[PDB]
Amino acid sequence: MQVLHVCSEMFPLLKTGGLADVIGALPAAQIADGVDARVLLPAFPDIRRGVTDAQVVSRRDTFAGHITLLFGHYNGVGIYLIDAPHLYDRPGSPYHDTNLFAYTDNVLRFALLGWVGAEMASGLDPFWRPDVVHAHDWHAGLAPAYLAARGRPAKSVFTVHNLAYQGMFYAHHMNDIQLPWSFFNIHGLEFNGQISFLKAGLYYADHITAVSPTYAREITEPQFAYGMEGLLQQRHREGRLSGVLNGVDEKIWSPETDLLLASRYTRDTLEDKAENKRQLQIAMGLKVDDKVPLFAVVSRLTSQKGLDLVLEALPGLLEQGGQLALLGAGDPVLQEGFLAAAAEYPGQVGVQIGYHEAFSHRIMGGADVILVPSRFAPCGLTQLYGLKYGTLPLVRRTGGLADTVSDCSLENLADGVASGFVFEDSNAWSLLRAIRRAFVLWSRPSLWRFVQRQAMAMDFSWQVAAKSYRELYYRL
Ligand SMILES: Nc1ncnc2c1ncn2[C@@H]1O[C@H](COP(=O)(O)OP(=O)(O)O)[C@@H](O)[C@H]1O
Ligand SMILES: O=S(=O)(O)C[C@H](O)CN1CCN(CCO)CC1
Ligand SMILES: OC[C@H]1O[C@H](O)[C@H](O)[C@@H](O)[C@@H]1O
Repeated sequence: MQVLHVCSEMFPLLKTGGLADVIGALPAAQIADGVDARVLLPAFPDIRRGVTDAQVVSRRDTFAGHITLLFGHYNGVGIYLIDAPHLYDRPGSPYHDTNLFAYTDNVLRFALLGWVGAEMASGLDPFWRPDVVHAHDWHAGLAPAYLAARGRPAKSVFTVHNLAYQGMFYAHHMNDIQLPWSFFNIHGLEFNGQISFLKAGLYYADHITAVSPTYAREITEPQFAYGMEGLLQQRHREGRLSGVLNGVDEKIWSPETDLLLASRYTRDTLEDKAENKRQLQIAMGLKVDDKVPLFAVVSRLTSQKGLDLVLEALPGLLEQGGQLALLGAGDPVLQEGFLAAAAEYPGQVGVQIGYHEAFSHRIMGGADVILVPSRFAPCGLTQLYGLKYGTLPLVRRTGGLADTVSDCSLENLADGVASGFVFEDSNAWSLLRAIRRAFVLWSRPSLWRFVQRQAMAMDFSWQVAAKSYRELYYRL
């Protein structure tokens, strides 16, 4: 079984969010579980520079101009790169320019991604051809469309990491992407009178997965599907929709071995976490106090993630004696809002606007609670990281958050399954109740410790995930 992942990011080479973490860890897990998995990425600068053994496989002309297909390895996994400098040789985000504007040629940049994914199924690489093309999110959404147009020389799965990103392009671009014009149909990649790459992936794939069992349910609903629910309901009925929960990469996210930490620690030596908290408080200008709960945010600052709710609840949190350590970027209103709170409440509110990989680890290893009040959450990796680091996740019950966190209810505590705090509704009052629950648990140190150790006992294994994907690939 040979599988090609088609995607736009991969940790540690290029990352804007959780998708990169997944691509950086799944393929190796699949190889251990007996599937020959390879990865296809655009040759973005940071990616090309990481793959130092990359060699030329072939050269082609395409509707978007020439590509050189390269192939190398990273961390033992086979990596293909689409070198097409006129499309991909630009710094920063795969998706937008430095002024945050989508590239005007995005339609070509990502259509080509899909095209090369499909072409691989027809011998683009004379030495290796995938049995399954595994496309991720809209970026790779055309892979299954090109495959369908070519008579399906390989089977395909399309994995939804997030349905809110639809890859919408004007219909006239049908002229530019070398697909049958008959594909521009509601039974095809048309969506509200435009081309949707997401629609294309959902429609043409042999099978669709989502990154958690609950999200796979949710996206058959209008409030999570944003118009796509009819296709997904039909695919569910056809048995062509399923959920497979993400793992966590233990090479990167383990307090036991995390080299980015002032102090490493384990489920049975949580006293060794204290130094991380102390240094986190110092680094952020917080009062150095071990009697007070430190709440953490590592997140995009947006409504999708519920960070407006955090801002609204902040006074309530401060009033009860908690601290906040926040790292993130997003809505300028929220950025400014949080900077204002840090200025207004120095010593209890520490804020850092921007993206900092290493600092996220120091927050994860030092905070007591991580706030993940997502409005929707296909998976929510930061919360799985919280569990592993014994920093209790405080989450809204939606998507993967609902699959993985157990509220500190009486029965969960009694059954020894409690592992964090869960609230229900997307408002500050609802959030504030969970926050109060955390203060109540904090006032009982031995119960807190009990819950920390259960949080750290939870396991999210990529090789277990690989086994589900394998079963799926063989059913296709
Ligand atoms: N400002 C930031 N600094 C460092 N890492 C961040 C920042 N914002 C998000 N991340 C990281 O991005 C990933 C987000 O994954 P996840 O929580 O599943 O959300 P999503 O898939 O929507 O990006 C996590 O690794 C998280 O730690
Ligand atoms: O907004 S864009 O469509 O231009 C950019 C992408 O959709 C960015 N992503 C990456 C993957 N995501 C979810 C999986 O981590 C968030 C959307
Ligand atoms: O965060 C970026 C945005 O992405 C999507 O468009 C969501 O619909 C929105 O809620 C979110 O804030």
